[PDB]
Amino acid sequence: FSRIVRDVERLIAVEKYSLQGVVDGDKLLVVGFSEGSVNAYLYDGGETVKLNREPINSVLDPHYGVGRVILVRDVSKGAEQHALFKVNTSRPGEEQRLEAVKPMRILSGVDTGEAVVFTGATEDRVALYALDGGGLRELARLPGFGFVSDIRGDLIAGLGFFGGGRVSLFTSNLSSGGLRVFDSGEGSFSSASISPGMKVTAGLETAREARLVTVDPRDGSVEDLELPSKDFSSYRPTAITWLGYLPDGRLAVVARREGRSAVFIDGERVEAPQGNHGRVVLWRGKLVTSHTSLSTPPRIVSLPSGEPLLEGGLPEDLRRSIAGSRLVWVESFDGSRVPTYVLESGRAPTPGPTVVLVHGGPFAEDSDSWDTFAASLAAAGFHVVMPNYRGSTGYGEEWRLKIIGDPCGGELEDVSAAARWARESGLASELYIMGYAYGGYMTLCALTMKPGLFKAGVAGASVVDWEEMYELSDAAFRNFIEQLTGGSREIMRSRSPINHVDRIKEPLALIHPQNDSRTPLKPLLRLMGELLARGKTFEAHIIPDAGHAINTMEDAVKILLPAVFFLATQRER
Amino acid sequence: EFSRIVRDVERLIAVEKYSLQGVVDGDKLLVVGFSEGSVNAYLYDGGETVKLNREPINSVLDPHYGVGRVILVRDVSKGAEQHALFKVNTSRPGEEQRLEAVKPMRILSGVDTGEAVVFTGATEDRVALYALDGGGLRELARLPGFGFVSDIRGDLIAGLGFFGGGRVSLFTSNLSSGGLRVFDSGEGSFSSASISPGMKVTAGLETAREARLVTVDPRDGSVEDLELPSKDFSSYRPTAITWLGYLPDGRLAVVARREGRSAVFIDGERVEAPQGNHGRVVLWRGKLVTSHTSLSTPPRIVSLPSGEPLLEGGLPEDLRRSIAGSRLVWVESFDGSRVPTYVLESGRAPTPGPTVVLVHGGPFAEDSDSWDTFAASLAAAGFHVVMPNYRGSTGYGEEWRLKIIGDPCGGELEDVSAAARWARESGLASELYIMGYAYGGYMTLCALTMKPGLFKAGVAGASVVDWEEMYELSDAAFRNFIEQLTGGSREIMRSRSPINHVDRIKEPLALIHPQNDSRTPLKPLLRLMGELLARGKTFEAHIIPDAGHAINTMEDAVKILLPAVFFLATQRERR
Repeated sequence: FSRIVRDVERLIAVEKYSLQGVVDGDKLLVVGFSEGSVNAYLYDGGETVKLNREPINSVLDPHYGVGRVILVRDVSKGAEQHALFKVNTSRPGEEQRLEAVKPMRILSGVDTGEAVVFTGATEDRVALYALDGGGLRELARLPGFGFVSDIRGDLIAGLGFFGGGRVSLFTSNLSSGGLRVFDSGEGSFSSASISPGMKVTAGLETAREARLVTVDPRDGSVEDLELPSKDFSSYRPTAITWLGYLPDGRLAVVARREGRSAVFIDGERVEAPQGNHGRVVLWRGKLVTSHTSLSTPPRIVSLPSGEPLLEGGLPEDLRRSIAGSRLVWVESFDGSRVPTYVLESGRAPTPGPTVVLVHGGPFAEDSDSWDTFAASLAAAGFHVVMPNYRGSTGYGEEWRLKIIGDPCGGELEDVSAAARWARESGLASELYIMGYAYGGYMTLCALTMKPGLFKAGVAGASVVDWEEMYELSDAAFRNFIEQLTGGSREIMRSRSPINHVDRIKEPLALIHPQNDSRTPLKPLLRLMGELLARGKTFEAHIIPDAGHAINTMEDAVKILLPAVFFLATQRER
Repeated sequence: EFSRIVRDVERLIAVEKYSLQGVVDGDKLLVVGFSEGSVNAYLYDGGETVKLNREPINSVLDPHYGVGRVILVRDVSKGAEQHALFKVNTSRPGEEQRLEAVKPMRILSGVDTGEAVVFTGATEDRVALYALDGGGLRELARLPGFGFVSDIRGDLIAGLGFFGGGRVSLFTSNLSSGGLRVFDSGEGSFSSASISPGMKVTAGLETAREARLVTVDPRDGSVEDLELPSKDFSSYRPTAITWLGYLPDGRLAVVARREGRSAVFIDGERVEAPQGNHGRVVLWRGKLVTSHTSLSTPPRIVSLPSGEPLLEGGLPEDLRRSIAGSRLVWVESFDGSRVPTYVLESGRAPTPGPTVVLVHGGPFAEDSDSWDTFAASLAAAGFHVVMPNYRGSTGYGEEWRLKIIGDPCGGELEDVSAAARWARESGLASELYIMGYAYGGYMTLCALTMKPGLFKAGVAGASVVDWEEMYELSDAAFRNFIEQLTGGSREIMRSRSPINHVDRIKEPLALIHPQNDSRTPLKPLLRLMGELLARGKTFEAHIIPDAGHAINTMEDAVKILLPAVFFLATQRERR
């Protein structure tokens, strides 16, 4: 119990870095989980220079060598009403609030140096904004979640979750605003970047593969892009993580298959460390990207050598607690094969205690990437099983869109099949389910719809009721709920665990930040009322002055520690 | 270094603790002990203990001397305190037989004579006195409220009853025919009872001033002062009487206290005992034996007069050193009253330093020279601890105790607030917190609603939230107890409930609650959370599974205490 705490504390404390871009001539801009919280840093050598004062949540994407940085900070104690703060790179530590932009949920943004363009959600709308020297302007209204991808001159390109689970491309004008929307009949756009020729290069994920295409925003036309080298085409990428034009004109692309990515410059393979990679930037003539894996916390590395510029050195004893890792393909209820990542604990027997750690989203994936949750479970003596249920990214448009109109249906059958495989393959002596957000939704759905499958369940920041959640949701989240549920109230009611509490038979632990604005605490209080009234065994932990997105190490401990305690308790007994 | 906090709390909780219950199986001590992770019943005969029970229990019934069995009381409702009784033959330890004739109810007390199991129990509809012998179960009498079997000699059953206005009556009944006679004092309340050889009832009588021994005839209701051969007891001038009882050789053992410290007396004569507080006294192989505790000493069984231990859970030395000292101080309250207040200085804090006013529950209880796991763990975590005997407290006379009646969230709160003011002005306290369990948790909520700005933050465990809703969910015993404390008026039940004043809260609050608590139920607490949320208040909450008001595993104790200490350490890091 005391050893558990120090392992959790040390795993959360280890330093983690995302690469954001290039600023102040030729210094890398990094977001860093270091020294207590997410902070923004500069790197040119060399030691790090803290730009921000109090903890932040992210930064807007800078154009190359711009001379300032836009911090995004929650000013609502976790409810994700963000304000924007500008920091001049010459005077690090001094912040100026952008008063023209009122508190809203900031979803993304790019800073061109003259203009701050971003997307934001309020109660009454989702919209695309521009803030320049002549004030703030609303450029266009969006149907739902929308993300600024790139700006070149007056052209703004982006990605829109505007209907049916599909991702559109959208453009606008920096000066006159407006909105054009381009929808593919084959699938969904994953990334975007404006070429020198003012077309929009974009990753197009279709049924069971992916490729590069070129969209003309002037007449909506689209054609396949062929690159100088044939390494990208011959890689057979099933998904595209990110793309972007370097300042020297070359197209950097990161693509993946089976939970592992690969870098490509003008179509040609560039050798990077095994795992997954983030955006790519040009720094002092050399290539630089982020790297992570199941055995490697996020870091900044050079390519092609793979030498680290900013690595949080994980301790060796914590490294040894992960005995191994495999990708396996679990047969589900309908013959589909569910790609599933597996960690064996070195501190567990085989067979042994096993947790099916269900990812959120649901448009996300378990990949060869660092997972603090999974890591701490392995240290605590649990094998970890992580199924990419249908709805997951990274295995094609067909697999991803299968969840639409069918929450608590096909995807739950995949999670259940992963649990059955862990038993039958010989890895699992007992089985638990654990998850955060949509993962926590899956915990609740497993315990109500599939009683007896798991021994116990952990449900964090969970979806409880589609109906009441929609009532408390802003414009962005109302729309996203419509898409996933197909818009029918029959689905919203029947697929909500709050309506099936009488069926629960196994211990349940609930963990929830009090000011969560995505999955709100209110319906969870009602769930507790139901569990109490129906004599069900449950545990609950509500975290103060915190929301869905953790940005301190104190808050991370508060949402992860009770979960590991709870599962170690159930194992003892 | 929250990992160090965990292993201090774990180790403090883990230290074995023992209450003395009686003598059985000829001449073997029967002990209840927090041990091996749970509350269990044991035998002791000079060597290793012998576990009688299988799964964890909550208590045992008082055995007559040398009886050849033991009656375990076990919650069979995952903490809601619907108990069933299990009999264990002392020859075959580990084999239990359920007493099916007694349906699940809240078991409040009981004595086993060997032929008959007599007990008090509360159900939804009533509180009553029962007898279970070889010819089945009988209801002997119905009680107005909480009632406790004190002693049985032959056909006579004597006991104590909280039957009206905060006062404690004496009641009798007959084992064979039942019935009920009730005797009330015009001077005060009876605290303990035992039937003499002469079939009268010897009883402690706590008045406004001193406490003293009296002799009640149950046949005509008459009273008189009991004079003893030795006058150490009279000259001790006790302000309260903890326990009394006749030993098998006829001598009257009495434990009496003043200013939070007790003393043993055999036939009026002082018998030396370790400094602190003592439980019941028994005669074991010709020698005297009682329980002992103190602020530096977890409950243990010791011999007298030497004070040598038969069953001590050794409190580690490093944990001992974490308590730098202790005082009794007298805090001036809002009306000139003096509030006797126990104080622990932490060796791991500065002076002035972070300080927690740890408010006891009951409210008919007291902070005394006695082991307190909460207070101890706070000191280890680097907080000074201040523990005020607010009005309503036991141990300082009937007048002080009855002042709370009809006035919850009133005078008593002013005492707790005065203790906080004293910790500041005296120089002990750089910052102030409030923490409490049950009525203590009620006081946390009342301090943060009615006295915003006094404390920096508050911890509220198993707390009273709403007198009105609690009454609706309460069984017969608790409905009556609520009527007594609030004077029965609906205006007091509403106005003195913190749920009606949530808009006034400004400081961080941590709520901790066992889910199946049947004394202070979870339901109104869920509503409290609904109010805190809707009014934008900062709060934290921890609900514990398959647990109730009375903790009986070490896992459950950790879940109820660990989040509190973490929370206060977090607020201290906040400066």
